[PDB]
Amino acid sequence: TGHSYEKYNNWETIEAWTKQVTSENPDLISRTAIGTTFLGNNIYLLKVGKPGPNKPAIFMDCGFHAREWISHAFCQWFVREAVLTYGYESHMTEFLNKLDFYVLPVLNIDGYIYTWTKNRMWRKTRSTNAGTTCIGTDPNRNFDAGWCTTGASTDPCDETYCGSAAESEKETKALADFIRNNLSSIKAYLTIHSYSQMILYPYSYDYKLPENNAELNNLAKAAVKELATLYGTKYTYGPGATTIYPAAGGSDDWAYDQGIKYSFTFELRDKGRYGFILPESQIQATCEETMLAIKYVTNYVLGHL
Ligand SMILES: N=C(N)Nc1ccc(Cl)c([C@@H](CS)C(=O)O)c1
Ligand SMILES: [Zn+2]
Repeated sequence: TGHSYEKYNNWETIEAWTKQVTSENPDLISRTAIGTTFLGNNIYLLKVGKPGPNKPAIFMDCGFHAREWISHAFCQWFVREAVLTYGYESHMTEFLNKLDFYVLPVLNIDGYIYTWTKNRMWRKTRSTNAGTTCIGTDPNRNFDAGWCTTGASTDPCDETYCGSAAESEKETKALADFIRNNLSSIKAYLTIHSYSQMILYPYSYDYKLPENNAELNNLAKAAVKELATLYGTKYTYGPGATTIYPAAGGSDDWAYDQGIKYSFTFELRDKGRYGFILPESQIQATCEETMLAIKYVTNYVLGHL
């Protein structure tokens, strides 16, 4: 149960960590719960930044999908990085002074616990579905963005099940609610996933392109270029629909349609050699290079407020 930044941590440890890291940095972090999961776990949210009046914000979540362990690891890495370098590294110092980072460590807590106890490859939530033994909804197919029109299954037995309705899951309803309640400050939305090594932006529910797609393409291009500087890791980027494939009900498209102009889905290491079972030996190299892209994007957004 002891926490480590170079190891995958179970929920009990991550929860204890959210409490301790907040206790150790009261001037930089405040913890809050934005909802409760289907099984009663608390969906924590860390507000990282120097407190001040009416600051803009960047929202970043991890752990949408249970099996994507590197995602959960990154949110934790990001927070230590933030508090450890504030006051010493100019860029991070300026970010924390000017804006707040809303870090959601693990969204799909129930599914994450399940990967630790019964099925390492679980993806969905763990809610029950009427008229069947099949469990869970794909949280990334449960948002009100062309809900369940494509790339999503209507069968609860499938891994991409869209749900009984948009925001049917307490997790996604809690996330949508928080965001809806803070639209005035949230300038960018970053949702962390694995694996594939990619940076995607809207849209996925449709082949139509976002108004600022050229700006988003330049941004994604610059960010993957910055990420490659550390270890040479190659990322690709583009609109979801054409780069990956059409998939409705994603949070990146939803957030964008709420007015959040900078919205990205990150696909972390690797390309498939280890896939979802990325070795703990790769946690630091992955989080470090990923830090470069996130910080690049943060500086861009700040310069365009
Ligand atoms: N709205 C979307 N479908 N966004 C989106 C973009 C790229 C990728 Cl890789 C995904 C994956 C993440 S596992 C997924 O949820 O299937 C979703
Ligand atoms: Zn995912």
